[PDB]
Amino acid sequence: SPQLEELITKVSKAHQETFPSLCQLGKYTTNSSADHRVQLDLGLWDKFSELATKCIIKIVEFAKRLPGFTGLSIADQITLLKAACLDILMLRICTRYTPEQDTMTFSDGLTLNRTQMHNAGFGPLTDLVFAFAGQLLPLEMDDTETGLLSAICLICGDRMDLEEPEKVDKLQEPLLEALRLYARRRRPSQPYMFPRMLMKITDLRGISTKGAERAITLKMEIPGPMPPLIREMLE
Ligand SMILES: CCCCCCCCCCCCO[C@H]1O[C@H](CO)[C@@H](O[C@H]2O[C@H](CO)[C@@H](O)[C@H](O)[C@H]2O)[C@H](O)[C@H]1O
Ligand SMILES: CC1(C)CCC(C)(C)c2cc(C(=O)/C=C/c3ccc(C(=O)O)cc3)ccc21
Repeated sequence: SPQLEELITKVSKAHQETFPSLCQLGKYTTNSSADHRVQLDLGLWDKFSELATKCIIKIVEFAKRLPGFTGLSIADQITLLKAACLDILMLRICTRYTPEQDTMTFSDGLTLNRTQMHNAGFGPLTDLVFAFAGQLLPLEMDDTETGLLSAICLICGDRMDLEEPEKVDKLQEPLLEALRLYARRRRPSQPYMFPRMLMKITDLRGISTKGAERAITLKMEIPGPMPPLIREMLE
């Protein structure tokens, strides 16, 4: 129980220090391709892809602050990150959804409307991502819960080509315990919150699978290769 309490705050702090809250950010806008959907606005793609690269690095930084992660083999660390990074990217942007404005906000404050998200590369996946974001709102998750959920998504023993899946399973166990404890303590009158959060991982996997599919078609729309850390994620 003291050890579990420390795990909660280690993960929470790792999340917050690699992922500013919507409240913390100085929002700004762009007038690029703001009012009609097009196949791709390359200026929006360039900026979005640069921001995704930076957030990938931040997810690696987050991962390495999770207790036990750096005790996994370097191969397993890489395997886990490649399997989960798109999921965590999508969860991250969807936690920065402002429903009143139908916008999402990136880590530098860039705030895009739905049409600009489409035009930045989401394309035919845009409305499904926004729907996921919409359906996260009734959970009213806080940063600690988002951080713990992200950690549970990453540290999972089912990933293909893991060398030591039992070791990964044992690292996941206390994260599950921590999220249940935290979530029930915070909102004891809503006991379905923990299982609803866990089921969002499945939903997330669905949309990340579609995101990988979208990456294949986007690759045909852009004039060069995707940034190298994005290619690492997608392989
Ligand atoms: C699954 C997708 C990827 C799979 C594994 C790929 C892992 C690659 C991540 C290692 C990145 C190398 O990390 C090394 O260079 C980074 C970029 O100059 C530095 O990154 C630094 O600058 C960034 C600015 O872009 C900041 O947001 C980081 O917080 C900061 O640490 C790191 O401080 C340094 O340790
Ligand atoms: C694979 C690739 C590049 C192309 C296919 C699509 C458009 C579906 C896609 C979507 C995402 C994503 O949802 C989330 C991106 C993201 C970028 C930056 C921030 C942040 O600044 O905090 C947080 C989140 C990330 C990557 C990609």
